Amino acid sequence: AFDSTWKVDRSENYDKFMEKMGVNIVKRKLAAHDNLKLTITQEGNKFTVKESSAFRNIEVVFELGVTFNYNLADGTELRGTWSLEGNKLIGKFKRTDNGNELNTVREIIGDELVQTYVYEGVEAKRIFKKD
Ligand SMILES: CN(C)c1cccc2c(S(=O)(=O)NCCCCCCCCCCC(=O)O)cccc12
Ligand SMILES: [Mg+2]
Repeated sequence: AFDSTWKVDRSENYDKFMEKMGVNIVKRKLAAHDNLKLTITQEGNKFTVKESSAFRNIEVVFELGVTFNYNLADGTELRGTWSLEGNKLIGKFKRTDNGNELNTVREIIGDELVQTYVYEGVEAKRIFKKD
């Protein structure tokens, strides 16, 4: 369902989201153009996600509901879990620097992967299409 290669198509309020997350105006400008590709593979509860962008090419492996660490592109550490809630992946992370929650949701709406992000009151969306 999520299992596919997804290339970002458009985003909503992502600049304010990034600015709230502490991203400087130079990397925000770049990020508007990051060309984020997610390649998601699922086996039962074990997921592999290859994130490719104009910043980096990494692979993140996680299990549903097993807390893991993930470094953002500026080296900010997140600690948290992904879960399945009905049809959605639910991400509950905290930054380990200030403990503030970064909550996120992946859902398929039609043929788009829609990822919502919420951080300190600011909500953004990134929408992906199949490659
Ligand atoms: C290169 N630099 C400096 C950056 C560019 C653009 C955005 C950046 C964000 S951000 O917070 O605004 N956007 C990224 C948020 C990702 C949060 C998702 C957490 C879920 C972990 C994903 C693991 C997986 O793929 O399953 C944070 C830190 C650095 C950023
Ligand atoms: Mg992401």
